[PDB]
Amino acid sequence: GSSGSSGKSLTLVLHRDSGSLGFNIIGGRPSVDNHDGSSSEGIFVSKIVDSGPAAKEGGLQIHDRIIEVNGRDLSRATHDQAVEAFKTAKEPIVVQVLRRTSGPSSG
Repeated sequence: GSSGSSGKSLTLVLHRDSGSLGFNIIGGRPSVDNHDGSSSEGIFVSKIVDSGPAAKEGGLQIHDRIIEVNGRDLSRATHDQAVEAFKTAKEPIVVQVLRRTSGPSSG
């Protein structure tokens, strides 16, 4: 068989309190430099509104890489897309993040 590789994937349901998922994302730079070094973009959480439905029931976690949102892949998407995704996203919004092992270091 073949299923998995590293890290773990969790699901989180996000909602919209009012044009505010209740958090912020980072990544996606408007620079398409020739392929050589750092390439591809990523969507991560740098902020999270407590009072927001993202921190409330959302389940999100500051410094978390979004894998999918409402079924929309944003792993290689940009803030623009991510934003739009979460914007055009409907509740409940099924989001997935990639979190390392449950217990990092220290057996």
